[PDB]
Amino acid sequence: MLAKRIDAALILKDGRVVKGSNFENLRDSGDPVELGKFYSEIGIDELSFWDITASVEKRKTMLELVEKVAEQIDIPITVGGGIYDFETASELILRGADKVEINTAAVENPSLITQIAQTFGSQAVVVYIAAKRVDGEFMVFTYSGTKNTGILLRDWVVEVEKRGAGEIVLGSIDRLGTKSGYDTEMIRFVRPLTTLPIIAHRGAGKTEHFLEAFLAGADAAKADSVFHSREIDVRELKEYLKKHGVNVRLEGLGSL
Amino acid sequence: MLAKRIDAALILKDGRVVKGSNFENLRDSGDPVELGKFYSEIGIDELSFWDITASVEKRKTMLELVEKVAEQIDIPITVGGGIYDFETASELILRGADKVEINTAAVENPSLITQIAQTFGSQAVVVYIAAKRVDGEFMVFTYSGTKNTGILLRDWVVEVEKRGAGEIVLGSIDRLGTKSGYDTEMIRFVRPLTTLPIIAHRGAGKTEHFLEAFLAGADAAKADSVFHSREIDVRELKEYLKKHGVNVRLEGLGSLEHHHHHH
Repeated sequence: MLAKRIDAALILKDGRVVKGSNFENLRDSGDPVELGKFYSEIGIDELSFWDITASVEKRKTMLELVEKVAEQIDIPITVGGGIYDFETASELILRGADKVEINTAAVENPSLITQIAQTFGSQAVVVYIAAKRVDGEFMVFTYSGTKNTGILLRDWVVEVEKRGAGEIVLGSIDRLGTKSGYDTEMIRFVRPLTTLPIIAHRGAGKTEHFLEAFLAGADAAKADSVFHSREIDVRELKEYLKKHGVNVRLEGLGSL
Repeated sequence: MLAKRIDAALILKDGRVVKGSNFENLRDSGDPVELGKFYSEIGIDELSFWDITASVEKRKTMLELVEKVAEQIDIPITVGGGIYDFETASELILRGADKVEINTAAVENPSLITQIAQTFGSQAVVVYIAAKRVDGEFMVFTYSGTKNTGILLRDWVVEVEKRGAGEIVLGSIDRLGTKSGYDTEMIRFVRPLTTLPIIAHRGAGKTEHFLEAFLAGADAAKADSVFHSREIDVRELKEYLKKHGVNVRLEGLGSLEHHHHHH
């Protein structure tokens, strides 16, 4: 695990990949597990399954989903999107999730971090932090990036490591749906504040953005639509990065 | 509307909490600084430090105490006692107090509310109203609730908001000493009479008493002996209230706890 990480996130509803995928080589462009296996074959280091299901069958779905996933995929799996207490987080990990991601419930009850960590280790705990520039300060947002909590990002980050979280995903609301690049200002702002691994998210549109994120000190880089749309090939992305001195794991590939 | 808040009040003499506390985890369970600090770390939302020292040989000493309290406590601080004029209140606010709590002075000079206010903004002004039933009438008492001032609560409540107070603590003398609940009849009588934060005091004896108070329209609930004695645990109180639909703050829970195992 000595390298920078390249993660692929998948947005799900009722067990389905939202807006699908541009991969016509597969059997099904909306099947989470098939897309997952595929990315794992070609170079993705970790996968994020982010459920926005809301139907009274949410729990059951994500649970059944993690059953098939751990069967067929061998790279670490993370799952998030409305996990609100230890019990829900526990049923997922026991089921096969290597890591559970929390955000809004963590912000409102930070003991939830410690609870999971106490049992499963910090390694099992991912905290997604969605932030936005507001009145000249970086501020924390909950409930799908809808609610301004009033909490400052530099304060939340320190509290997050103190409570025993294992890594932080830094999602810039200021980059939602943009293809101009990762929020490197934010990333460099957050780097001195914590010793945890920092996973960059939102803004990526071309291979150079990734090198930029890593220069700013990100330890990992998540993206979604730009992978599923085929705007950026993952192997090509890793080869580009390797060519320019970034430590990325190839030679676990050699699939050539 | 805001979250409902849980306040802890500490009574002090000569820099010590009168009757101490039952948290044996503390180095000195009678240290108001160590005790206030611990409370901020386990769930309490705001603190109150009430002095009943007599000799003002400790006025300068009380000032040195909110200094060290403000310095190390990261939640809102109310101070109260034998406070009788604008300079006694201002020095405390400037020493580090977030709010100052007045009673008998207020009634005897209502513009004292206004004086404190025109400088430090309304929010720094808490008016404690001690009321009880006289001939089937809510009446205001001063001098430690020992003097019937002749003033109706309903008239006093309203004037306190005109003068410019920041919030109101409603303390039922008809419940003093008892642990059979807040005076929820009294809270419901005052609710439509003002727009300020209403804080309930006197009577709390068990967790369901706090639910009751909030259903009455109180915005906060203050207590003392029942937390200090640990007859009610603050974490368990917050959790019960959340369980039954109350919007309370959970962010202070578990602050002192970690993900390791010390045997």
